Amino acid sequence: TEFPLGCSPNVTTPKNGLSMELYSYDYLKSGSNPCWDAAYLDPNYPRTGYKSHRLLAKVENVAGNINFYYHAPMGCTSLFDTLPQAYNYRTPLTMTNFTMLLYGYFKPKVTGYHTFTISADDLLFVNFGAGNAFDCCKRESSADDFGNYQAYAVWGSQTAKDDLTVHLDAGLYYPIRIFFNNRDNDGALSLTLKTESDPNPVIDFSDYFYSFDDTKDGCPGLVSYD
Ligand SMILES: CC(=O)N[C@@H]1[C@@H](O[C@@H]2O[C@H](CO)[C@H](O)[C@H](O)[C@H]2O)[C@@H](O)[C@@H](CO)O[C@H]1O
Ligand SMILES: [Ca+2]
Repeated sequence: TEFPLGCSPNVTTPKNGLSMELYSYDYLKSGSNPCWDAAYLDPNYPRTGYKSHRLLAKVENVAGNINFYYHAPMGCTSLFDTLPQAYNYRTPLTMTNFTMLLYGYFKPKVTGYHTFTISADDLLFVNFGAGNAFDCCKRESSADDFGNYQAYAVWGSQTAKDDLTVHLDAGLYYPIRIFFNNRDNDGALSLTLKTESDPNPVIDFSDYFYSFDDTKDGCPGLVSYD
């Protein structure tokens, strides 16, 4: 989907940042082999499965540089540390093993081709565009209905990095859904953006992430090129 669908909320003053939900990702019993839970690889773990784990927090206004690398002191051990400031979540959590979901809308600054590059330990699955992530101003009623991943990265597999090159209009807000998991040990998340004119990758998404309330009618995009 080189031409993803965007949305036109036409809201007075849009809310900055994405929404985030954190969930437990416990280790297997302390004599299991391997030590980590393999659920994160089940096809429905990112859709239904994470809901069977403990909710840690629902957070709003996630904006900034969301990238991090966490070096675990040791493996097969649940250890506590903190996320970067952009996450709006200040208390220590199990950085060695956890599940994290982000959702909202991406707003381009400049119309044209955008390349989002991702890499992750252990997993990062990205949906992008109306329908694919969720429907315009109808997130709640389409929350679990996301399509094929527009990018996906799994540590240790023959696709440990991925990118997505899409033509975007600055006039639209694009549904986005980012699902992360760390199963054990080190954790890492990299999202960068490359546009055709700007020389270097963008890593600070402060001005690009937004949240909008759902509306009865929805808010389909009012820019189209057919
Ligand atoms: C493959 C494997 O299990 N490696 C062990 C380490 O755990 C993995 O580490 C990688 C990072 O290199 C990654 O984060 C993955 O999610 C982890 O499961 C770790 O357990 C280490 C113990 O000191 O030993 C490796 O065998
Ligand atoms: Ca890991």
